[PDB]
Amino acid sequence: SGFRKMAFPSGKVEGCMVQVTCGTTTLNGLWLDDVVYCPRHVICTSEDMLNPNYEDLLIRKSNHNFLVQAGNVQLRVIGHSMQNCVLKLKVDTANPKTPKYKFVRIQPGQTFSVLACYNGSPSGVYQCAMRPNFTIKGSFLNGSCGSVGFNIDYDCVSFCYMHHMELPTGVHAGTDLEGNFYGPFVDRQTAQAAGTDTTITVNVLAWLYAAVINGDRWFLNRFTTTLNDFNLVAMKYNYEPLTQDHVDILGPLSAQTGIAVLDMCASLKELLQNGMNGRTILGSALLEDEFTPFDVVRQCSGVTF
Amino acid sequence: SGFRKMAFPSGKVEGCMVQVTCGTTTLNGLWLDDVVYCPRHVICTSEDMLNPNYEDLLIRKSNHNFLVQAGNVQLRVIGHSMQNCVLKLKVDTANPKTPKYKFVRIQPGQTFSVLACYNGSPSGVYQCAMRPNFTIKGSFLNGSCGSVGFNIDYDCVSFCYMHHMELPTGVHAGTDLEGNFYGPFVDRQTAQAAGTDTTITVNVLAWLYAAVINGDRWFLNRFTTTLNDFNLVAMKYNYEPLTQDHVDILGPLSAQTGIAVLDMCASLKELLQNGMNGRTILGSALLEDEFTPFDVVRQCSGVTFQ
Ligand SMILES: *O=C(*)(*)(*)(C1(*)(*)(*)=C(*)(*)N(*)(*)=C(*)(*)C(*)(*)(*)(Br*)=C1(*)*)N1(*)(*)(*)C(*)(*)[C@@](*)(*)N(*)(*)(C(*)(*)(C2(*)(*)=[C@@](*)(*)[C]=[C@](*)(*)C(*)=C2*)C2(*)(*)(*)=C(*)C(*)=C(*)(*)(Cl*)[C@](*)(*)=[C@]2(*)*)[C](*)[C@@]1(*)*
Ligand SMILES: *O=C(*)(*)(*)(C1(*)(*)(*)=C(*)(*)N(*)(*)=C(*)(*)C(*)(*)(*)(Br*)=C1(*)*)N1(*)(*)(*)C(*)(*)[C@](*)(*)N(*)(*)(C(*)(*)(C2(*)(*)=[C@](*)(*)[C@@](*)(*)=C(*)(*)(*)[C@@](*)(*)=[C@]2(*)*)C2(*)(*)(*)=C(*)(*)[C@@](*)(*)=C(Cl*)C(*)=C2*)[C@@](*)(*)[C@@]1(*)*
Repeated sequence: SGFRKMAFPSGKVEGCMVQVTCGTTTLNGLWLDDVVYCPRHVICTSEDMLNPNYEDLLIRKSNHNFLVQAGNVQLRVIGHSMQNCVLKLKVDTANPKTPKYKFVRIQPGQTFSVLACYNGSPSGVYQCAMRPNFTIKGSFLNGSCGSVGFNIDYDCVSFCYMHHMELPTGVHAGTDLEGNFYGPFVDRQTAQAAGTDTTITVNVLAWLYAAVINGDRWFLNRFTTTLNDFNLVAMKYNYEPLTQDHVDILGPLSAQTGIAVLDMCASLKELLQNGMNGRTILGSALLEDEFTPFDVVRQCSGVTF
Repeated sequence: SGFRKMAFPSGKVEGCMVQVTCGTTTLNGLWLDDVVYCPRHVICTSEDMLNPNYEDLLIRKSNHNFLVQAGNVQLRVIGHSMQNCVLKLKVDTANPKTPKYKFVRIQPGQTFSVLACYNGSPSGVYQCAMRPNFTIKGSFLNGSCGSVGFNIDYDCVSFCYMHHMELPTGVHAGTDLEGNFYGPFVDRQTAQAAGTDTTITVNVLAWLYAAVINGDRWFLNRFTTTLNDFNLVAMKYNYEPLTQDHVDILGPLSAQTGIAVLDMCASLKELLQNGMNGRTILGSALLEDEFTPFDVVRQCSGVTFQ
């Protein structure tokens, strides 16, 4: 037993991370087959970022203006191109450790593992969720751009995020691996800001189910609630309303624990109205909302990769 | 910015995980050079586990009683021996994916990454801290024995934990890779339980520094204190004592915030004596003690402070 914020094994992704240098700027890139992907602002100087013309900036670059290092090995760049907000560098060597992979655009509420990298070298791995306001609450310092986020779907690495910048309020913005931003953000210096965030209700309920599975159930009560009555309480605490799709997604966890979903909702409602009374749930002194129902089943059943 | 519980990348350790089978039992082993390490209770039966004579049980077993599988490859066992509570199986093949490594024994308060494995294959990776009562609070299911904990420094893996069992309160017990149990737990069926735990003071201070760096500053007061006075407070509230070495290790965090270490101690003292008044710190309604000073420096200092 036990339940932890668990990242995917990162080995398959570590073998893909390289260092990309253009001018004075060094960041991270993703080496798959004979292409290296990285944020296109690597070609900008601090002056360009106020109002860049990326096409014009890229026409002035040559292949030899890009220095790509896989560990200590220099990779010869032989072509460069733009796709949306991503730069694609074609190299003369196919990554021999390219895993089975695909590129996926995820939705708010879905989780993934982030491999935080600096200078092409992986430093740490942690779980994140795509927030309702299309940001992520990660941990990133200068030099982290190009760090990627991913899931493992059976035998396939599903890349879903590449880091591009931190917004002034401390949250992080990036693109899918097609180069399109999540949310309304742009890779230039403007007056952009994230909208107000909300708590992912269905994920909190899944984590409460995880607690019951692992023998932590002090928060269960004898009350009932309707869906409509729960949602009015939820919306007052800046939780997102629970839809019938959300209720259905929690079916399997409800069946395994024997706790009806609306009975869990009545327990959550009292946690919101009265606090946790100095108690923890699964070691946490807060209501965790970055486990999906699928994350719970994956961890509690010991799926391997 | 941002502050998250972060594990080390697991790849160097994934390439070392194998499946070990003895009789009807299957668990995980660690394959380094030509040796496989795993918990010695793999040789036991349910009845043995009441009063196991491991020396006699090991003599009974022969090399061919152990099946070791690395992916789809069977490794031939050519010798076996015991070191404390770990079994060492000599195999006829050295692991080609052996990283640079060492075996280390950690102290309470130190953190490490755990790669939870089943049947020789990885499920996921998360961070753990050695509690003062020599347990850890992990995520381990049936079949997880032999999963290892580790730290990585540049290219060197320091293995510090091997998983052996779960205790009655849902916490976890294991050994270092020399087979020496953390704490007084034993690999036999016994009415054992984790003692009362305490809070790791230097880690709480590291975490309060991380909060300040990430803009959560309401708990800071105008007071200072001394190491001696603060340790009287720590003792009353079931906190570990704080040493001068701890003060030195917190230096980089004091420099990035401009808050002296003993000034932070006085702010923690006020939280312990007066409570948090329902406020959160980094989202948490209770003080967190599973981040070391090194863990916070790794996420917050960058090139500016060392
Ligand atoms: O480094 C970095 C970072 C990330 N994350 C977090 C942090 Br604290 C930091 N980065 C890099 C830089 N960027 C910028 C630039 C770019 C290029 C050039 C110059 C500058 C930006 C980006 C994007 C936008 Cl939209 C703006 C700005 C930042 C991030
Ligand atoms: O699997 C397992 C586990 C781990 N962790 C968590 C869980 Br839920 C589960 N395991 C295996 C088994 N074991 C036992 C013991 C140990 C130590 C002490 C006592 C008991 C056994 C072993 C061997 C035999 Cl033959 C039987 C039993 C636990 C852990």
